[PDB]
Amino acid sequence: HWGYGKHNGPEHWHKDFPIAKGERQSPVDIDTHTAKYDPSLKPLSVSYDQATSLRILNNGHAFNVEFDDSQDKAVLKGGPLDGTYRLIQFHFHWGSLDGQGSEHTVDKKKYAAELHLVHWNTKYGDFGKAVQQPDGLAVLGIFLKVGSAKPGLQKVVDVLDSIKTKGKSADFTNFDPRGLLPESLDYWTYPGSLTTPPLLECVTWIVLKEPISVSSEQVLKFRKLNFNGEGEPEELMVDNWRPAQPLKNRQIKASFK
Ligand SMILES: COc1ccc(N(C(=O)CCl)[C@H](C(=O)NCCc2ccc(S(N)(=O)=O)cc2)c2cccs2)cc1Cl
Ligand SMILES: [Zn+2]
Repeated sequence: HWGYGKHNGPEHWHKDFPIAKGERQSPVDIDTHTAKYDPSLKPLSVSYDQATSLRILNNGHAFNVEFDDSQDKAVLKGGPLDGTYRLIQFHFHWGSLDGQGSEHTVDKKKYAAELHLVHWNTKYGDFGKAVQQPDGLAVLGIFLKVGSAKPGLQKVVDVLDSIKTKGKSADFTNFDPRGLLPESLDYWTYPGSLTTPPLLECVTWIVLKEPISVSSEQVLKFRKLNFNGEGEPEELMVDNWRPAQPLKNRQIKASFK
């Protein structure tokens, strides 16, 4: 099955998922001198005060922090979006070394990691229906650079020992995702895809300009996770990122001058 190795990594995915070579694939390079300020973009609304986290799961690719999405409790609205998008999960992509790990790049710069807060359009009723629509998902992407610790990340770091291997989960209640955001909500936006199989072209991407800082100790703990199951040979969960895909007939819009 698919992964990030030499034998099952991003250059192989097109054989099982031919949309890998499609017209609106993600991630992409954000060329800051080509992206155009769009004064018609509305302010982004991130409403996470009633977020109900549930669980954290090692899925063999990354780890997901899952939320209750049965009501409008943590939602993303405004910006380029029409309607209301419910938070279902967040996860990260990261590298083996601090000079790689992000999926999006900025003027070809790679960040140490990238956080994806995944939301689905409530007009489609559930997540499985939303991924079949061109406007089904909105993913908020936040870059991570290594520097000072991110206090709001530490509860995540401290449970990773308990979900080391594929298929392990742990209770993860009362986690506040607001602690993962930078100060500014300035962003770039473009139409794209899931960055993993099944690579469906269902995402409005919203990528924040301001990175968050995390500590060397925090990212080191990400890199101690395993892709393998318990009782299988250890393979460190590192370099779980897809590289930049062709932009094709797409415009990246900036929310800021
Ligand atoms: C609250 O209820 C839940 C929350 C999550 C789940 N899911 C899980 O896999 C369990 Cl963690 C999945 C899930 O989160 N799949 C992710 C597919 C995806 C790939 C890539 C990207 S990227 N890199 O941002 O482009 C985003 C999204 C699913 C959601 C619905 C059915 S299966 C399940 C429940 Cl019912
Ligand atoms: Zn992702």
